[PDB]
Amino acid sequence: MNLTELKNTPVSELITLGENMGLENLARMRKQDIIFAILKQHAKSGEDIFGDGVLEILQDGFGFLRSADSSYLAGPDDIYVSPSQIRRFNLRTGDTISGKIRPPKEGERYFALLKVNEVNFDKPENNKILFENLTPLHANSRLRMGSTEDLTARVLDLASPIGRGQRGLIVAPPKAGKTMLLQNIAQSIAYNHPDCVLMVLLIDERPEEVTEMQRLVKGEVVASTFDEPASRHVQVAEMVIEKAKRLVEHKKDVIILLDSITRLARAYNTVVPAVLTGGVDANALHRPKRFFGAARNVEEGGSLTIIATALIDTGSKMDEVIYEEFKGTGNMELHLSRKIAEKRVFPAIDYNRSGTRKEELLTTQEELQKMWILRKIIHPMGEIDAMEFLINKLAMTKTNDDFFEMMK
Ligand SMILES: Nc1ncnc2c1ncn2[C@@H]1O[C@H](COP(=O)(O)OP(=O)(O)OP(O)(O)=S)[C@@H](O)[C@H]1O
Ligand SMILES: [Mg+2]
Repeated sequence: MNLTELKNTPVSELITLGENMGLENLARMRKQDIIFAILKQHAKSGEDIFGDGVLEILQDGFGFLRSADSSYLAGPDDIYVSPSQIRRFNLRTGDTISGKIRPPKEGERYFALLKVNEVNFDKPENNKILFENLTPLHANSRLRMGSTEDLTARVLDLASPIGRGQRGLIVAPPKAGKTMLLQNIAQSIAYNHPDCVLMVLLIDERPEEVTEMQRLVKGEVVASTFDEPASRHVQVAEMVIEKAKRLVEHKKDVIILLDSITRLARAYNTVVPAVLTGGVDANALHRPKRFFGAARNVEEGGSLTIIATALIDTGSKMDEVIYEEFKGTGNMELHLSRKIAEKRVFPAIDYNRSGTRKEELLTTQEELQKMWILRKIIHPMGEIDAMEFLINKLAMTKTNDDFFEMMK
């Protein structure tokens, strides 16, 4: 009846509730392999099979529909779309095509697309692409974040005020709390602004840390693992950013929580050839600069906001040079010191140097004069002790009267 079901359903409910259709031996069949053998048996005799996925136009002329569940990996369970179907409808990589599918004829090998119900959560009626929309400022609306899973969200709203559509960069050494900071920020998105679309992207990630991430975040989670080829990392990032573009064309506010822009740039460097000072090829950091460069604040309606992690102190010469490039391109900085976290103080934020560009119109009027002086009294603090001056007064009330009573 549906494809959105079979791809996500338990892996063993296919040999229990699908084998009873009369199949030979599903001993060593991959997840997507069996789903193909079930659809190519359910549809053969009078049915109404639905189908959905995200479009990826290849190079020749056609483009398949890929599963967001499989991190956009390609298998037998992909819906084929004819070049002629990319003609009548103005199709661009990143479109969510939902419609009635059909079994292969004789030699097609890929389930083809027939009827097209909704193109990007809407009937085929087309508008203004991202490359045409004006880009005035990151600051229009703000996304603000005495419990426990709010104490790190508290210093986030004080150090680096996030905006509804903003280029964000988190600079953190390994083991400072970055892979756990994203699952902290993502939590406070569906707990404050559930209207926003959420996509978490993890490039060159650890397998067991992917599962922890997807079973904790309220939204879409796509990732690549450190065993997958350099070309694979490119695809997932090329799929997420192109899809998020299609939604922003539809006035929708999208947020991307990218992890490892360095490991993403390290991927592009490996694929894009052709002049390499510091390990990285000079004419290669163009592609990852474009990814991060898309995060804007559309005037015509919409919001693209990427907050990516720029890894430092990896030891590798390459990862060091990648940050040197992005240093100031983003208009939001959130540092994590590997000395505050060293002494088991884990909200390890270098508050002193974590400001945002043009934060004057990102907040309420009566908020700046206190925020600056609140830092002017934290300027001569330091490292470990600095995160003890703004954690004790923070442990009391919410955010407002945090510095009201105690001001001797
Ligand atoms: N918000 C937080 N609250 C409490 N503890 C935290 C927080 N963030 C990080 N930590 C602690 O700091 C450690 C950091 O581990 P992770 O959550 O994996 O972060 P990480 O810096 O990305 O680690 P790596 O470099 O990927 S192995 C964990 O053992 C946590 O106990
Ligand atoms: Mg990690």
